[PDB]
Amino acid sequence: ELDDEDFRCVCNFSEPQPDWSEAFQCVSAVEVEIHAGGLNLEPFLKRVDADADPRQYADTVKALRVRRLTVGAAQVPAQLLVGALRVLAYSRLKELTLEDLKITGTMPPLPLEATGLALSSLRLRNVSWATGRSWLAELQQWLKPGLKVLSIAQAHSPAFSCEQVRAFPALTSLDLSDNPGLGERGLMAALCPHKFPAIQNLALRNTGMETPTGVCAALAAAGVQPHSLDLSHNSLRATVNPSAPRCMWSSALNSLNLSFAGLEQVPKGLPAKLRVLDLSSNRLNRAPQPDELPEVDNLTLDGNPFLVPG
Repeated sequence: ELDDEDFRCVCNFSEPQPDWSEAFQCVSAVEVEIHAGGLNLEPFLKRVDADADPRQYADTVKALRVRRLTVGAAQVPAQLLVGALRVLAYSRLKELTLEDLKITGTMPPLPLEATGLALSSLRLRNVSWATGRSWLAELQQWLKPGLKVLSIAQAHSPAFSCEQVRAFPALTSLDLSDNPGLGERGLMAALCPHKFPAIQNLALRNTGMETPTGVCAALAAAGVQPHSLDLSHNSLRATVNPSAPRCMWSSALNSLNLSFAGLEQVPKGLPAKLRVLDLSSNRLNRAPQPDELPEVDNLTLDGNPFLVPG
């Protein structure tokens, strides 16, 4: 129905003919989600097809403290989803989240200038599109340049056309977690070069990769200098497998996470400088030799087979 305790919403639906009208209960709330449970929004056409600024559907959102939006079950044609994006451009919204959708149709070109919105931390999970090879680039046309955080999880044909993608001036973080099929090569063809110029925190979790050395080379090969870096869910190994004449580790690279993995012994290509190094829940063997350890700063360790006896 619509349960909220003075700080959220849900609008958990499922019925064969959703009476969305109750939605207005959780208006002007900061956090808000709109479930739908395997819905087909293809007969739902109205209203948004005379969408922008009238004398009725425009100033109602001149200031509507809804900063965090989630829309996680429906199936939206692109002809309208963009509509929802456009109206909100007026409003005060920052984080947008699509989850388990399926965009159909084909996305329309934009008339005037940047009618888009100042999205802050746009996230994506299991969302499928139309012109699959190019969905971000097309979607960018309705986002304001100011973007801080990108999380992209799940897909079908992971790739995107990193060639008409524009700017990303300040994409601070970047999360490509939960894509068990990205890989070190898929990675280089993920973060387009001379694009994503400024990347601080950087999550690359369960993307099904192996050794760090490849990642060291791949980021240098690409064109990024990360700060934090998360790998907390891969099948990691330990070798000198080609190549590493001197793995050009990104100097100012900092906080590294290697928790929860098939980590056998500590690998190679570990820069001697960090800030924080997490590593719990591993399958390790005693020694902290310089042959198997860079100078830490502070290592949180709560799992591991060191805290084993019992």
